[PDB]
Amino acid sequence: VTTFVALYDYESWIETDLSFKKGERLQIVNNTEGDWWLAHSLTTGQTGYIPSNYVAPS
Repeated sequence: VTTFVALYDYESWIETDLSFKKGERLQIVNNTEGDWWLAHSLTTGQTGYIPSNYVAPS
């Protein structure tokens, strides 16, 4: 539906976060409410929380 792209690298020490590379495609699992979103990587297949301000619709 709506695909998002990472705007910056994100590496987290919280293992339930999704870490990702600038340019990687991600998707939202729930909705766009909140500053932290449950997300899924379209490249690694992993699911985890991400900061909303690190991604944009592509």
